Amino acid sequence: TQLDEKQHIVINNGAEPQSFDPHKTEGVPESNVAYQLLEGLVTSDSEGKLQPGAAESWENTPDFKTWTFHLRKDAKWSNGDPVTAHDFVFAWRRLVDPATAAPYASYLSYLQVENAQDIIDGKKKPAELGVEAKDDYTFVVHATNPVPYAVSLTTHQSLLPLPQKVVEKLGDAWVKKENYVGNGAYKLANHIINEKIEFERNPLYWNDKETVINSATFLAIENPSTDVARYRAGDLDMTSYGLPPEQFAKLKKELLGEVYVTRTLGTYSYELNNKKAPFDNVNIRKALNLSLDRNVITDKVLGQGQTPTYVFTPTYIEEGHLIQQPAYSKEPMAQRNEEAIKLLEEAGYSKANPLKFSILYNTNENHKKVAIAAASMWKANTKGLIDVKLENQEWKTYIDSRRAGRYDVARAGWHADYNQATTFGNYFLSNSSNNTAKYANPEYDKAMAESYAATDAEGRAKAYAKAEEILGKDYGIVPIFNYVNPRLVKPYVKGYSGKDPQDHIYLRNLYIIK
Repeated sequence: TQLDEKQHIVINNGAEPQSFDPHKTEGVPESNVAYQLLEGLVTSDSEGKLQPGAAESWENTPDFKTWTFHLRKDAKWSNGDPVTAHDFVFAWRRLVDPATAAPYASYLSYLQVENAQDIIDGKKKPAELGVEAKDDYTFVVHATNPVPYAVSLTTHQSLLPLPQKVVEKLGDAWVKKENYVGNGAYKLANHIINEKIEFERNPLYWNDKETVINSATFLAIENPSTDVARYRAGDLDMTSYGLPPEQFAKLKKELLGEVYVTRTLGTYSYELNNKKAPFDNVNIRKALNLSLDRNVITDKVLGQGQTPTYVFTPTYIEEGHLIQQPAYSKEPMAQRNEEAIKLLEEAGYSKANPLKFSILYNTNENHKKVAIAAASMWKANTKGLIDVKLENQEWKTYIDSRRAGRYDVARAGWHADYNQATTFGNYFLSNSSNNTAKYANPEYDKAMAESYAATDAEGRAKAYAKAEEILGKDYGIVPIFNYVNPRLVKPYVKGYSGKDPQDHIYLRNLYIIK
């Protein structure tokens, strides 16, 4: 109706990102940046519905095994280089190349691309990956099993293209702000570590004509109450997706029309280090699960719409409907707690010699609050048999610690990469690059492997239900809740729906009104 003349926006991105290289990262802060600077084959509107990206058209064979993408013949990188199918081949090869050490190396195995797993395992060379430039503007993906959800998988940050000629010339130094070249709607204007990232329009973006926001700042505010205070002072326009539980009822009523709450495809858990004593003991992992009351966390600590869960996959995801919550979750807490105490005593713990460990979490007052509640319930519910310390680390360090296995128990959130159960299922494959729990059950792997041959939704859904049952019986992690994403958004910011199940923010989807 009435567009503002300025079109500037300030968004809390919540943390300093590990990297602006989409092959070196696996987190939300990092994808939020990468999604402004780069664009894959296909992208999303404000509600997460798929629309053309670098590919203007695409099709599949009826067996869902061959996917052909038609790239834009005149599209250019921000430096004027042509965007071609060779950039996609280059990037996707780099993702699976063991030498890249990519956290999301396994993603192309999830897409069942021919030879992706063998390349990840070092059995074949990256050039053997089953993707090709049939010509400069025709990118073809060959899958070994049917992947009817292939198009949605292509929207992930790990499958963004890279400027081959730049990256080959400059190596990993391509990522420096002076050198960064991309094909998204924006480019880096400035980066001050722990303070701000500044974006400006990429005028060579194929769809720059439809981009409205001229400039934006991403802040790196870790604590939700700091986020909210800055918002109230008018110094930022959209919070990150955490709000203080103590302010929440007040904010809803006082700032009516500004509090969004997106129901998202996400699970909050404590991940147990399955290879580090004593979490290699299933009996101890079971005790931890029995004695944690999820309702305390969702109803009393947070209370924002988060729902209790005892499984990893959100059961409301596409093809997740057959997954069952485990039986113990229907037992009284008193029965659960007695079982837990017996398991811990059987494992040699006492009030005098309690089970001692640290909860690792990324600095964030909401995570601290949940960790305090967890440590408090574990101690009290086991009559002193568990004694928990808290360890906060900066986001980057926290991610590094989880990946290096330098942890006992770690706060962990997984948000869907695509709206289908396997984005969760695939995480716990023994060979998954995403599996920082070091969970490994050949029967789990077989259940998921059998899913990928299935030709029907019911057949897939049944296999996923079996996988969750195996992971559940192994007590591999401690699932706690399914996310909502509470955010404050100024009334002058439009294009944020509150209905995107992955709650992406593309600057090119926003606009400021007067």
